[PDB]
Amino acid sequence: SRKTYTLTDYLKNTYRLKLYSLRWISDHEYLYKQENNILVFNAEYGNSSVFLENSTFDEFGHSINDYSISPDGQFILLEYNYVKQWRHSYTASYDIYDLNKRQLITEERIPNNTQWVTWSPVGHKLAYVWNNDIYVKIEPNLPSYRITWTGKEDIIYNGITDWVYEEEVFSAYSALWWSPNGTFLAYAQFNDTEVPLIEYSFYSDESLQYPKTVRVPYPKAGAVNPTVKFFVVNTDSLSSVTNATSIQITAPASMLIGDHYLCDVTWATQERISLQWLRRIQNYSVMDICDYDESSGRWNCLVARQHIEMSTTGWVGRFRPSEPHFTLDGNSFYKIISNEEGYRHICYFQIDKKDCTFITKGTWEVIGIEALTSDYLYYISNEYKGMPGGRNLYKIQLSDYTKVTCLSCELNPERCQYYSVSFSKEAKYYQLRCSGPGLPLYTLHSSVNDKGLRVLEDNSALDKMLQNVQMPSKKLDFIILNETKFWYQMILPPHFDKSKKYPLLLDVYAGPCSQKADTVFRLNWATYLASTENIIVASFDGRGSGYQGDKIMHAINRRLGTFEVEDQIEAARQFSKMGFVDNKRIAIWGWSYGGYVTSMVLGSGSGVFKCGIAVAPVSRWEYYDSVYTERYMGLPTPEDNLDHYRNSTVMSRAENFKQVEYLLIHGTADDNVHFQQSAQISKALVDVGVDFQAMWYTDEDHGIASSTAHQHIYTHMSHFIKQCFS
Amino acid sequence: SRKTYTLTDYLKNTYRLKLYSLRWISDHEYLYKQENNILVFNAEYGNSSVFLENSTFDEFGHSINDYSISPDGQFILLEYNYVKQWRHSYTASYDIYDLNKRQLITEERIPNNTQWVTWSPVGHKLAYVWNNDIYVKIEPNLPSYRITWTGKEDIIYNGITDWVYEEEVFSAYSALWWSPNGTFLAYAQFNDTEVPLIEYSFYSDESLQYPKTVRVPYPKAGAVNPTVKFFVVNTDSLSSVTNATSIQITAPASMLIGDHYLCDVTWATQERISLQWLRRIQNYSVMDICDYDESSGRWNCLVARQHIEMSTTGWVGRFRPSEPHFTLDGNSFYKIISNEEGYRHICYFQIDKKDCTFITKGTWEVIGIEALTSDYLYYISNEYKGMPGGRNLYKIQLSDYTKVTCLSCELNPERCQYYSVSFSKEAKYYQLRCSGPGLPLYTLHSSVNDKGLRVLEDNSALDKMLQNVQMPSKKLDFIILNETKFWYQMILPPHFDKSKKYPLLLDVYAGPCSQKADTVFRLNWATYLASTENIIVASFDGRGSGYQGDKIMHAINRRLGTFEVEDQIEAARQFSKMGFVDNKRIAIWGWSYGGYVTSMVLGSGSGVFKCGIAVAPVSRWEYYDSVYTERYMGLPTPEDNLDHYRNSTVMSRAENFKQVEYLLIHGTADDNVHFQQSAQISKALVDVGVDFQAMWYTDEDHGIASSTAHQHIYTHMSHFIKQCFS
Ligand SMILES: N[C@H]1CC(C(=O)N2CCn3c(nnc3C(F)(F)F)C2)=CC[C@@H]1c1cc(F)c(F)cc1F
Repeated sequence: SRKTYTLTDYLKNTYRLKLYSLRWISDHEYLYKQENNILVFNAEYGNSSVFLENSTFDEFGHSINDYSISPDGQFILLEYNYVKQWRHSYTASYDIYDLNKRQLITEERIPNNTQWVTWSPVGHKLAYVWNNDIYVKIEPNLPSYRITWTGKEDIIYNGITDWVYEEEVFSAYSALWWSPNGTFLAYAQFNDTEVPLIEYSFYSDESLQYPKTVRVPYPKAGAVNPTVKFFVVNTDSLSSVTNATSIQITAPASMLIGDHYLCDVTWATQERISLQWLRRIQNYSVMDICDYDESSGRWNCLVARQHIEMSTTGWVGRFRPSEPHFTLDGNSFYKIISNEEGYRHICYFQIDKKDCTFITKGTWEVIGIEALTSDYLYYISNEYKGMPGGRNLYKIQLSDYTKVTCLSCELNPERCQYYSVSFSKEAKYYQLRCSGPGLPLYTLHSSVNDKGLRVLEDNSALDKMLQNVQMPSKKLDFIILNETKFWYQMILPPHFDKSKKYPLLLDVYAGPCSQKADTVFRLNWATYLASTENIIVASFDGRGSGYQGDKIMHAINRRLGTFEVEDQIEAARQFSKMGFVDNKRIAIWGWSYGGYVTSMVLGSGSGVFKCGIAVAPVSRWEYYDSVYTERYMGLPTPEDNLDHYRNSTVMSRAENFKQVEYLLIHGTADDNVHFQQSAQISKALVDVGVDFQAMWYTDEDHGIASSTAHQHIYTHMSHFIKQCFS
Repeated sequence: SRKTYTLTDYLKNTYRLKLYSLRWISDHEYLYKQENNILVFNAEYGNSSVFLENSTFDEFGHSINDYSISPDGQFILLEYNYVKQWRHSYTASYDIYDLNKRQLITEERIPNNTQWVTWSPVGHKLAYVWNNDIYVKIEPNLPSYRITWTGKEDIIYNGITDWVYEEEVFSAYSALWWSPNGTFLAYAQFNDTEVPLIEYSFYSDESLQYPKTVRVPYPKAGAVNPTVKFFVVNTDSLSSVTNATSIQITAPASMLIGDHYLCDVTWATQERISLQWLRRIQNYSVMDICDYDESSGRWNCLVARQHIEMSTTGWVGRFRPSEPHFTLDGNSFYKIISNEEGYRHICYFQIDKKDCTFITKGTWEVIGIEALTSDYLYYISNEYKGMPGGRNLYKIQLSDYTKVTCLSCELNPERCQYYSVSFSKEAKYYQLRCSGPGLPLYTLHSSVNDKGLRVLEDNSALDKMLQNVQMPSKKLDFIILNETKFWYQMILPPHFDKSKKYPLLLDVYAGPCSQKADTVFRLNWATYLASTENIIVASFDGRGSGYQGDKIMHAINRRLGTFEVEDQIEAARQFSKMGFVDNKRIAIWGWSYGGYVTSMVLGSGSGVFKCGIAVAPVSRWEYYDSVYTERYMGLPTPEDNLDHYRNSTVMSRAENFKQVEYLLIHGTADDNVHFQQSAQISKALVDVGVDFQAMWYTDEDHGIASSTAHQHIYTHMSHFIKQCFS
């Protein structure tokens, strides 16, 4: 009876998940924006007042993109004229509304085209970056102070990241860090002077007569990297009869010997800052811990508080060296590091001792450290049930490591096997956010005894709409390959039957530290293919996968495009023998790294796959950026790893494409995986006489995410898959 | 039973057309460039001797791309290291070989990366262009004199054209004209200082890490044009210690009041040179006739000797004003101009006499003047049988316009209705090149009494091969659209049967002066479509068509993308009324101007067409170059023709594409019709929710002519057309 989950449902978002996005302002209260207005909720009893009315900015005269209330509660920052840049960066215009005098501030305002804005963490100081320089407002209405004067477009970046650091190291545009009480402002400076430029056409609106050339400083594998410097400025000190002084913190020597990155900054106290540096050979990271010296106004990083973190089987950290969490007095800290067995667990450090003590252990991993009190450390792990694709909140007693309590495992085990958390200021309360296998569910809790205070959002409205429709189901399980287990998921059509022979789509990513087999509830394209088209959508986590230990994660070290593509092939082979797959109708698709894998798979001449789709794929590693590629690949020199760089290209496997149907898709303004990469694929297929299907997206980037390009691409891909199977 | 003409046959060139390319070297002899060696032939008796053996340069140590013999017979120029630039331009290395001494010359060689090289018309003087400057060698082994010192890559060009003059005015890279006895060298200089640059990516070999951005000075419609200068130098008066003096010929008055072009130079005598200038509004041209003055050493162009050639209905010339052919004494000349009836005919001028006397007339046109003796003018025209798509050689007695003899009409009216010609130096002999409707035939004739000396090539080998294969036929005919007759041709499958119903593919160009209905014999993609797939391939010469008078050709003046697109629709409509077309299977395809028209038709909302293919289309006129675009459109200003520039875009019709299957193909390295143009089409189609097929060809240009790309594009188009008609 009734109906399915359609393409148009997915593209028109007819079945929306409800969220409960909150913002902790104190230990006791939080804000809760809506489609209208901003409320302040008391966490204990759940009573609310209106923080400010939805109508307040009717005659503002600009579409407001986001809000930001000063930790003070005294000012609201209004973001508008939002213009997207890279994955994290953008520029916008800013106004400040003064909640005491209920008037907009009109004097000395933050200039348009501003790159980043941040409140100090306690009162209402402001720091913004505009034209690659740093400015500080001590009051919102007063003239700002110039911290920095050397900023130059595409050359010098103060307090913001360049392209590569944005994407690959900080996962943010922001490169500044206030001290806890706002006294100091730490910031990084990047220098792109020597970095070569990727150049591509941007066509813009029809009315643009000549295409423009976008040029961005982008170091491909083995090219010249940006260099970096670090500074701390005192924001109380700033008079303005002269340059307020940035004090550089350099080094350390083991890093200054050659090429290096700044990979983490984390304040420890009002007067102690930590920095992690990482070698270009992403093998070796050093953490420095630096104290403010009242007797000179300098910062001293006592070697002795230096901590060295390294790996002999791979790279350091999941994507980068993990961040420390400091005990209040700042004399000790906790960070997730790799076990002796290769499993990631929490290690406890004294700042001036080199040996840490592991406080958790076992054949599972700590995903993240979430909060720290005097008595407890709260963390997320995939321990429960030994399933690497589930997430739960635990606490551990600082007094005694033997005593660990799961806080989410038991709350609703059939609906909720994947959690994230959001603690109030001193961790007096926390909000749990369950994201599957059932419908997302949000709850409030008080830490004193972990009492569930109330349900915030249960998605009941969505629940009701979904049973007028034949939804698919999700199977999360594993298989065993030469000893080890490897998990997979499958999105099964309604009314599944293990006797019938369904067509199967292998949905792939398979990047280092990837996980495609999890318990998250998703409403996506795969949901349509299963629900309406009766295709099984499968994903497999094989060698190179994450959150299961380095033995599995580091198996592709120096060797991208080997085991992880293999295991995807083997996975399919294993999938068809399961008896409900039509081994004549097996397809495969990937975006990004997944695009690459798909391409490498469809090019292996295994005969297992009939067709496939690669969307913005990498095609050879030398085309991709230094930080990501070299992490896993080393340098493309004959001395280091050049031979494997040359053996792991898509185009070298052009001939085997004669045996499959292939669709190749790429946005023309892709700053990330440049259109170059697909341009070289097509050329090699052409040069060898292989027919294939193609589609460019003009002025689209790696996301292919504008409203119309998103619709068009999934439409086009659906047609291709249906045709390949029907 | 027995084979058809297949796609492989077309792609692998199984059925080859033999040619007979000869190169005259006197009034009496030609060279016959074999794959082996070069023979010299006596045109009277047909006997030959070896000119040089295949193994003469066996150990030159380089592949030889082309040869060129001094009018002397004493020196061969050898072209090697050929590197293509645009449609005509290239660089090469040159060596000179002494024919008498049978020796290479090793001293003072022409440099590598030479842009253009030309012998003088009588002796063995050389003029070459290297790094944008002109040099002259009186003798192959003597140092060059540098004529010019201003050359600058992309800015000043002496003796060679820039992008737009190469493609749109001169149809060559060469911009230098020796006087008849080699005494004077005349040349143009182009300045592109202010010409905006088109930029695009060139990907190159896999091994190139970062794409290069190719940039070329290219004026789009309404942009700053190159400015031009003309100079004459006496090549008998150069001193090797003193700079050569160039004498400028400026103006004229009617041109200098605005932007203008130089569109023709033709020497009249040893001391009289003719120049035609064209205003940027290509309505108005002026011929200057300039005399050397011995006393002053200058050139004087007498207003009184200048001839105006203008148009009230359109532009001047078919593409450009025609070239004059001067009488012996240089005091009169013949050139083709438009009638009072708007028909192109040969007019006889006296140099100081403003009015000319037409020497031909009627409802047909002279295509070109081929040779002028003191006695006769030999021209090609389409008079015979009133067929605009046919070509014959005529001679007209200069003392009596009554006596016009067709030299080709009657030779073989069954096989040969399309002729071109190659005269020996004083027109003592001529080769006739018949190109259809039967197989190409090449014959030699003597002018004295128009005797048919002998058959040179009759393609009998091809003939024997084609009887074992089901070949399509060809109909050439006309329909009537209110009063006027309009010609079409159809490529008809073998065993064509008017009672059956075939799918139709409209093959379109339909540019200003285009001719797609003719009698030429061709073995192409259409041959396969008809022969193997049973598809009728039709082409129609509608409004804007050439060779039928201005009433038809000027119908689209200032109005591109109207009548020519409408008539293409009318044509398909009329082919269905004929009874043998399935009107559920009508398609349209075109390259270049044909791409624009195809695209404009598909987006017309007429519903006649199920599908179509656009290869490298223009999409809006502001994107195309000034010289071609403005000739037909005027300037894109409110004061001139902006509204229609804006009304005739492909992207404003995107909505109407919901009704068609569309295929969009473009080379990424297209210098001519920029990828931009298709980039904007697909963007508009995505914005409106229309699914369609696309294909880019990396590093391919407007020709998409490299061996592998050619095979790939036609394979891809074939599948698409097969899918549409299945
Ligand atoms: N440029 C890379 C950035 C990146 C990263 O550093 N991430 C994100 C994913 N990520 C991170 N931390 N934690 C988590 C998550 F939890 F999601 F696993 C940081 C991951 C993969 C990105 C990538 C790789 C690739 F091969 C492409 F072709 C394209 C592309 F965007």
